[PDB]
Amino acid sequence: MRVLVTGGSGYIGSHTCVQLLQNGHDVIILDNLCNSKRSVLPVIERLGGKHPTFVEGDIRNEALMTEILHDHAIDTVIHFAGLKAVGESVQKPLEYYDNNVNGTLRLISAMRAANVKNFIFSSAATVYGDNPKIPYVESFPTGTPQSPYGKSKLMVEQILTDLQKAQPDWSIALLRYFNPVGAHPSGDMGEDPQGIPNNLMPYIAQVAVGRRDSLAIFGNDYPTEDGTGVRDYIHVMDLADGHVVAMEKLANKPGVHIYNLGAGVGNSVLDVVNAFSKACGKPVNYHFAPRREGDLPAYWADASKADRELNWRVTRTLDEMAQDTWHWQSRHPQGYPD
Amino acid sequence: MRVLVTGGSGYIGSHTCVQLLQNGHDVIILDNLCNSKRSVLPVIERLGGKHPTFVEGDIRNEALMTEILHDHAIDTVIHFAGLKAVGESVQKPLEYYDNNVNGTLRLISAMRAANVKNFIFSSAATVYGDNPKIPYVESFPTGTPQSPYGKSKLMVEQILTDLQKAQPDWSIALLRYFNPVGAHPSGDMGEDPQGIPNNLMPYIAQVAVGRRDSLAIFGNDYPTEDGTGVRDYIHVMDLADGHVVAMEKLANKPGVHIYNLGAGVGNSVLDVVNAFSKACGKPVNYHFAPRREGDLPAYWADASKADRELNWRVTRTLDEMAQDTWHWQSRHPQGYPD
Ligand SMILES: NC(=O)c1ccc[n+]([C@@H]2O[C@H](COP(=O)([O-])OP(=O)(O)OC[C@H]3O[C@@H](n4cnc5c(N)ncnc54)[C@H](O)[C@@H]3O)[C@@H](O)[C@H]2O)c1
Ligand SMILES: NC(=O)c1ccc[n+]([C@@H]2O[C@H](COP(=O)([O-])OP(=O)(O)OC[C@H]3O[C@@H](n4cnc5c(N)ncnc54)[C@H](O)[C@@H]3O)[C@@H](O)[C@H]2O)c1
Ligand SMILES: O=c1ccn([C@@H]2O[C@H](COP(=O)(O)OP(=O)(O)O[C@H]3O[C@H](CO)[C@@H](O)[C@H](O)[C@H]3O)[C@@H](O)[C@H]2O)c(=O)[nH]1
Ligand SMILES: O=c1ccn([C@@H]2O[C@H](COP(=O)(O)OP(=O)(O)O[C@H]3O[C@H](CO)[C@@H](O)[C@H](O)[C@H]3O)[C@@H](O)[C@H]2O)c(=O)[nH]1
Ligand code: NA
Ligand code: NA
Ligand code: NA
Ligand code: NA
Repeated sequence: MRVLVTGGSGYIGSHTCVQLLQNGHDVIILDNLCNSKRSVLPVIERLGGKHPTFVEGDIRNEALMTEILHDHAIDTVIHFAGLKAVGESVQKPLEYYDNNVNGTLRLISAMRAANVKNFIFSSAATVYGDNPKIPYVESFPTGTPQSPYGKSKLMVEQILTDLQKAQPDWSIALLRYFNPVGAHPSGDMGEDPQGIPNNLMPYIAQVAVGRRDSLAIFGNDYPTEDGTGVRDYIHVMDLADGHVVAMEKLANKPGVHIYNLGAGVGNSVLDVVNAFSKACGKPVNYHFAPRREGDLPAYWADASKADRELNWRVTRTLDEMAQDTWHWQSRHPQGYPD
Repeated sequence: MRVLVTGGSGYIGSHTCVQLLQNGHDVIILDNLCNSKRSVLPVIERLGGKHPTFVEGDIRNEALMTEILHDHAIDTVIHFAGLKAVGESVQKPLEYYDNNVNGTLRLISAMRAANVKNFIFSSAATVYGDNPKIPYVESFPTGTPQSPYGKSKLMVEQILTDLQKAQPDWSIALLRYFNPVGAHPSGDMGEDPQGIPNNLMPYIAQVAVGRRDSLAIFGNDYPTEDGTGVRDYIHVMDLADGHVVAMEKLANKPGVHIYNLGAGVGNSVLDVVNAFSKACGKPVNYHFAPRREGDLPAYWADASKADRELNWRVTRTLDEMAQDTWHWQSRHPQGYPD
């Protein structure tokens, strides 16, 4: 299929692109490189075994989007582009609403103009808000995210749903990601945060690689087995694969298809650390810190739906998530070159 | 004060402008005339007793907005501009989200750029969603609007609140309107809907003026005293005055000031019809029709807060609302000239 991958040079996007190319699709990547580098492109081609077209641009530029869609005879769009640093979002709400809400709106409007009606959205478990019922199931009503980031993802879900209602031929997937971690098995691609990583895994990796002293564990007093926060960590490759399938299976299937994408199991902070210590063959240094504002104590996905309906499920383990990250981290300590 | 009035040529905006000019403020109107006509401008000047500056433009044009704000040394902004036909919103969600959500975002961003931090937003009772507790009080948590229109107003409230948090010097008023009706006492200004009016009053007026046959009463089986829908009708002049006060009193008072703007009392469909029959000296023809999708049975505002805090309250009656509308309707059957 002909697929436009916004944010295709980013973490999850890059990996998805490799997988798409492996399944022989024609990929066109659209990224503004605000959080990624051109240096990944070659890697994606190599690992993908096929050349993906790259366009440097902004999802907010509706005329460009339209031209692209047209020019490339796109069939389906996978939208990963956006801002995602939760903390920052709180400090800088406007940027989030613009990039995420306005960003998506401009894109789907361009789609409409170009007669493109197959869409995949990168959503997040945050939309469930403070749900005491765990694991989280898709049929649960949404809640209220506590950051401009979370709110922006929920808003986009809402707009997309409304769009589909008004334009019923549209096929729209709302993929609610859980906690993506891991890296390509090759260790030649992976997450490349700039500055202080906000997520647990990369932070651990940075401690491990010797860049940072100790991992701060945000809270040791939660109502969990070990008192640390619990989440559903999913391997970026499994995520990648799920997008490929979603894309292939849902194209031209009218509706709003909502699926949780996770392992369907919870792992605590220590579990992850332990997993990483094991992978890197040394104890990861850590310490206990106060709870982090806005963090829930524990949650994980109920991923039955994607299984049943898309025959999709995670195949990588936590170990692999840790190992693959360590490999990348260790093979490319400076990330992607400038 | 120097005040930018978006959507200043529209129904509520026009009346507010007259009042502002009467209190000696410098008014600059920004409207794209998608739902209003230049023909009102002269009327606003006349009735206002002072000349307001008019700029034809779009709130979505952030560079223009910034220039204006700068050029005119604006102190405060009153934002009435937007799309508001509920029904249409359902059919055309994108236009609503763009004009209302993106429209407001572009404006407040321009504000930020121009160092303008006093803002007044036209919100709506719809944000309360399906609240069984009536009347509605500001401290009630918001609900889920059932149209793209309602949703767009709630979203903007949310973004504005987040903005204020991040930019705490901002003074932001969320004025939740109830059911605005009425017209300038002069009968030379009023609501000028194009096509079929969606609101009760104008529709009644059109039946009365002989343009339409009968008023369709949407539902006669509600759990109300007379079985018809109940709402809080407020006179456009009272609304106008409330904006003037809000503006004068809240400027430079940091925070998110939320106020319901209504009469604080409920009136049924028949009550309104009866009021109008009386005003026009003839029976208004009507008939019972099925419930209208999305309509709640009854609600009205709890307007104590604006009273207490702004010393503001409605002074016009339902009779006057009806009379003033009839006068305008009857003196200007073709509305504002082309
Ligand atoms: N990584 C996670 O933990 C997490 C969990 C759930 C949801 N998501 C969502 O998945 C998507 C991808 O996540 P990621 O980890 O790969 O992030 P990433 O930062 O590595 O990828 C985002 C990419 O989008 C690009 N981009 C940003 N704004 C853009 C704009 N306006 N126009 C064009 N390009 C733009 C960035 O340059 C980057 O290449 C995002 O929408 C993110 O919100 C991620
Ligand atoms: N009238 C009501 O019953 C109702 C109740 C509550 C809330 N509101 C809100 O109050 C505000 C004013 O209501 P109204 O009855 O005066 O409506 P109106 O249509 O008469 O006024 C809206 C004005 O905004 C202008 N406009 C629309 N989109 C614009 C854009 N993108 N840029 C520039 N100008 C634009 C229109 O040309 C018009 O002059 C609206 O935001 C409406 O949602 C109204
Ligand atoms: O240095 C760190 C980083 C994280 N944690 C803990 O590790 C867990 C996971 O935290 P993190 O990697 O930051 O994940 P999340 O806060 O769960 O958020 C991610 O996953 C969500 C979906 O579940 C998405 O909404 C977000 O975009 C994404 O960043 C939590 O219990 C954190 O408290 C620490 O203790 N120390
Ligand atoms: O031809 C008509 C029009 C209306 N009604 C009834 O009259 C009442 C008021 O209806 P309408 O004038 O359309 O008002 P609302 O539906 O209450 O909505 C208005 O007031 C809301 C705030 O309370 C705002 O959210 C909206 O922007 C605004 O249009 C309702 O019970 C309607 O069912 C009829 O029976 N027939
Ligand atoms: Na801040
Ligand atoms: Na680097
Ligand atoms: Na429709
Ligand atoms: Na006319």
